[PDB]
Amino acid sequence: YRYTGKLRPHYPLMPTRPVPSYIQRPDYADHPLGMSESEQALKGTSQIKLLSSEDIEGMRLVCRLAREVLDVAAGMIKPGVTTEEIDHAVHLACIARNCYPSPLNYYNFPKSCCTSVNEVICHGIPDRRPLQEGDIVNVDITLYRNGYHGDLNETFFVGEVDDGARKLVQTTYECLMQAIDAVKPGVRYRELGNIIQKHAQANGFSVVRSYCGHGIHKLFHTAPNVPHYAKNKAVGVMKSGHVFTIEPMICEGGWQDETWPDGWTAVTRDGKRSAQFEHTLLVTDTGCEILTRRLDSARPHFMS
Ligand SMILES: CCCC(CCC)[C@H](N)P(=O)(O)O
Ligand SMILES: [Co+2]
Ligand SMILES: [Co+2]
Repeated sequence: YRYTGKLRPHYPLMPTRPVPSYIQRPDYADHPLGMSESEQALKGTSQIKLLSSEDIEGMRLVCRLAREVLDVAAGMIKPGVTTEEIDHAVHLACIARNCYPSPLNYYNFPKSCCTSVNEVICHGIPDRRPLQEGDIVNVDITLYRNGYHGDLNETFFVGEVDDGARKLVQTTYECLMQAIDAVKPGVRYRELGNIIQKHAQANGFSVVRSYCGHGIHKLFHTAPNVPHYAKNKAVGVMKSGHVFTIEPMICEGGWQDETWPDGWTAVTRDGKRSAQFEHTLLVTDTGCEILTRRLDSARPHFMS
């Protein structure tokens, strides 16, 4: 395998971290290939759940806890810390909140969160590499509590980064907030990609195509599929009570992606950097509630 960039995996990994049995587990947790029967049963559906009041409550809760966990990870980012060390802390932080780390054994993913450095677009596996000055690192958290998943990510700066890293991460965050700001009943899920690409392109960046935002609630990934690029053919119209993510991945170079032989780690084919931000959103009568919002600050961690 020819690596697209300078990054390499740093194995071996620490043995699988156990989750105490008193933590409620999603269905895939103990499937041998980490497949989710509830997802399998609904695969290919276009129908979007309308959440009940109790659902909304469970989504608010798990998304607030997920935010707390991301905030733990953010506080650890600095040169020298390994992504594996972040994942350990995250795993403990989930358990400490009576939650299961959704990524863990999701389709056999080996860790409890995704850590994506520089040219990793998404789904990077926490490993023994210490973060280096000038890196950008995204940590993507999902927790599972009482039958509900809550999903968010942020890109972070490791020490001083260069002007291109600043611009990439700022622009990515802007893309996200501009898409969120359009969300309300009656808007077509496909329009979000128009808004994202218009902003990325204005700033000299491309938009990943192979990964999309998604519905989330009792299932980790379900309807709707939400592409982040212009003129896509997503199906569906936003309605009050819909819950989904928007998670644009934006790149310095070209948009094309490939996967490492680990089956997960998605990288730019050109080996240039990519950044991402993600929130879980609930469509309300008037607009949208950002379930995974930071509560103790108006801003993401990279600004502050
Ligand atoms: C280990 C998996 C975790 C992953 C989804 C996997 C398909 C992310 N939270 P995503 O939905 O890409 O934001
Ligand atoms: Co995520
Ligand atoms: Co997601």
